[PDB]
Amino acid sequence: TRIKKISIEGNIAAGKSTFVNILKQLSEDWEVVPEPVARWSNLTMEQKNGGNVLQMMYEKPERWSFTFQTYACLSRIRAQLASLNGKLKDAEKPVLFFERSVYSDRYIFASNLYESESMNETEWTIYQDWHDWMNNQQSLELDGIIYLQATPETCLHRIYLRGRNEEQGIPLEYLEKLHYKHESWLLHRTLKTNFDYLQEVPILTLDVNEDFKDKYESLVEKVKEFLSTL
Amino acid sequence: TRIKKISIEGNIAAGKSTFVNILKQLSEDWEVVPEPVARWSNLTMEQKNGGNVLQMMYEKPERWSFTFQTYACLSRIRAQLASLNGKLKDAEKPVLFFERSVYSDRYIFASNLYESESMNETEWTIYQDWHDWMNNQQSLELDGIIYLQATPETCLHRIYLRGRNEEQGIPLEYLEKLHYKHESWLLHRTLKTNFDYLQEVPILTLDVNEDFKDKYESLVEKVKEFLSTL
Ligand SMILES: CCCN(c1nc(-c2nccc(N)n2)cs1)c1cc(-c2ccc(CCN3CCN(C)CC3)cc2)ccc1C
Ligand SMILES: CCCN(c1nc(-c2nccc(N)n2)cs1)c1cc(-c2ccc(CCN3CCN(C)CC3)cc2)ccc1C
Ligand SMILES: O=c1ccn([C@@H]2O[C@H](COP(=O)(O)OP(=O)(O)O)[C@@H](O)[C@H]2O)c(=O)[nH]1
Ligand SMILES: O=c1ccn([C@@H]2O[C@H](COP(=O)(O)OP(=O)(O)O)[C@@H](O)[C@H]2O)c(=O)[nH]1
Ligand code: NA
Ligand code: NA
Repeated sequence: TRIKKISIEGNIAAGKSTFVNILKQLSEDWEVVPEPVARWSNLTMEQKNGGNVLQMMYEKPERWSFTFQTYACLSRIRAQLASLNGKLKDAEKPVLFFERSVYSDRYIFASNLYESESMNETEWTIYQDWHDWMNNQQSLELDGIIYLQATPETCLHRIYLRGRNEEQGIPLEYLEKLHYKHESWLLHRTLKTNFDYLQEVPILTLDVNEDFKDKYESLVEKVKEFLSTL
Repeated sequence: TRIKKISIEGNIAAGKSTFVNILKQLSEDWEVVPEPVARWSNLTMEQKNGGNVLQMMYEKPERWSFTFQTYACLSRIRAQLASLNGKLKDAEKPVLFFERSVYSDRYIFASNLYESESMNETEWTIYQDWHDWMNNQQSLELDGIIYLQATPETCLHRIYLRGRNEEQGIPLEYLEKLHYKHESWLLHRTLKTNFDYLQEVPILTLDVNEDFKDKYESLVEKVKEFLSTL
């Protein structure tokens, strides 16, 4: 049929990869596009570039933020378009779940890096110009967003559970800032973007503070109800 | 009709902008796309970004080369596509002359900046990946290339004639390196690219060592003969 495109949004270690890997197993009509940055954070040219860029980012964010953000967003568009053109062609009710979106790339991450002075004004204006044009040159437009809403403290604890060495230094204050941006964008809907259609996109907010790995049936029921409304 | 796409290639100050501004005046069926970098080197957001990036490049090329090259190539694709979709719709024999191409961006300039250590391997691999994908995601494929072939010494003298303050320090050695790349790509056809069709694209080589501003009729005759073969 026509593939429904749903973005899964949320803070670092809210449980997006966990949730998407749950969903993919529940229907042959359901496919997922993992976030390139998540895959880099685990042989391919993108993975080699991504692992180098991430390591350089941790060392010197004010040098590498523009390069990282442009490659993360390119990598995501390529991966989303490949799934959209590759998969679900025999499906009766096709749904593609994106682990985050080109909108979180710009309005959460790249925006935060500009706000932290890791990009200068020229880098940030080049990035927005690049993004505005790269997304118009639509096929990836979202039918819905699922917001996995967790407290900064939950996400800090989940960084600890996941155990990536590079992340154990990330402080609660950073997660608080990303949390505020997600709340402004997806709960209050106060954050202005350059994609008018986003103000009209339905949003499902799921509280994921309680562990769901062995107990996700209520969350998935909410997803199936939300999907039926689209 | 179908618009013929012709790239004008050549070293710094070979006379490309001069030649393109001559051609545009000779036919209502002929239009030109000036190089964004050339326009930055003279109020628009691109011009402000471009003027900042160029100035930063002269100060610290090993910091800004990746950012510059990505924005120069994006800016060119946008400008070429805008002309291709905007212009020549009532023309009987439409021709769009590009001041350089996405191929000179990568195989002349970005390649030289990698060779000079102004981009590291990751920057250069990200750039080529970005380029390979950004050009496939064809509408800008060239029908022909016109190579304005000038000696490094001619180009050094023409930098002097043009008088841009920032360029008066550019040394003959740099122009010699760019000259060699153009000769390898467009005369010897030894330079390998990732665009198979380029090996088959017709090339017209014009010697522009002699001043042509008041005496260009033989050059244009060669252009009209070349166009009739396409
Ligand atoms: C898991 C997070 C990875 N991540 C990013 N991830 C992204 C992204 N992810 C997915 C899609 C996308 N488009 N971007 C951007 S940055 C990331 C974050 C940092 C970083 C930035 C700031 C702080 C604050 C520390 N200071 C603040 C001053 N205080 C006085 C002391 C404490 C700490 C660490 C560094 C490197 C990377 C790589
Ligand atoms: C008119 C040229 C502008 N240009 C470029 N233009 C481009 C481009 N143009 C058009 C499309 C495109 N994609 N790229 C790339 S760099 C440019 C060139 C330089 C530059 C690089 C190297 C040297 C060598 C000097 N040293 C070498 C060591 N020796 C011991 C002493 C002498 C001197 C100057 C700096 C900034 C810019 C901006
Ligand atoms: O209900 C949950 C959700 C996540 N996690 C753990 O929290 C960490 C972060 O989850 P994930 O990678 O899914 O977070 P994302 O960054 O993808 O949002 C991982 O170690 C998960 O196994 C958990 O224990 N219970
Ligand atoms: O036959 C010519 C061609 C060019 N020029 C001058 O050479 C300089 C560089 O020309 P242009 O800007 O066209 O070079 P491009 O960088 O565009 O190849 C300018 O001052 C031109 O006016 C000239 O005097 N005679
Ligand atoms: Na599935
Ligand atoms: Na004309």
